[PDB]
Amino acid sequence: PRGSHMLNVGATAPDFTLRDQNQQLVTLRGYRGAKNVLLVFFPLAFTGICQGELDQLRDHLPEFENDDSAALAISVGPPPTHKIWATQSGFTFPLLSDFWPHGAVSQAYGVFNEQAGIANRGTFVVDRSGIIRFAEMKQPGEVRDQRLWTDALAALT
Repeated sequence: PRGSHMLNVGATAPDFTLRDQNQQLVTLRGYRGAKNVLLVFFPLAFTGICQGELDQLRDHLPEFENDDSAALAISVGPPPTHKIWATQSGFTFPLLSDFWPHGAVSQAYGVFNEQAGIANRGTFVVDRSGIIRFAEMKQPGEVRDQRLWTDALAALT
């Protein structure tokens, strides 16, 4: 529980179990020993810079979801909201609901905007040991770079 003091590289990634857009439970620990995990926090479905960011993820998804890697997008929306958006947008990767308690996982990663009640645009790569290996927060206005995500992942083996 850290508001917006982003966790740093070398920290243990906080565990979570959240519902995806099809109401399945996704748990970060379940990847430990098996894949590196890209976590893409985003503020609000249907609006903002994050439509373009998630569209880049989509447009390069086989590079992020494979035998070595998984990608999970996280926001405060509940599953029905993420289902509709994912269907319209062509998103087939998990969108997870940090919905109730509201923003709890975003807060644990230090990427929550307490004033607005939404996640900031933070991104992490978690290795097979559960350790944060890459961390960023983008300041209002600048869009994240999906090429940098793939490069971070490629370095992890």
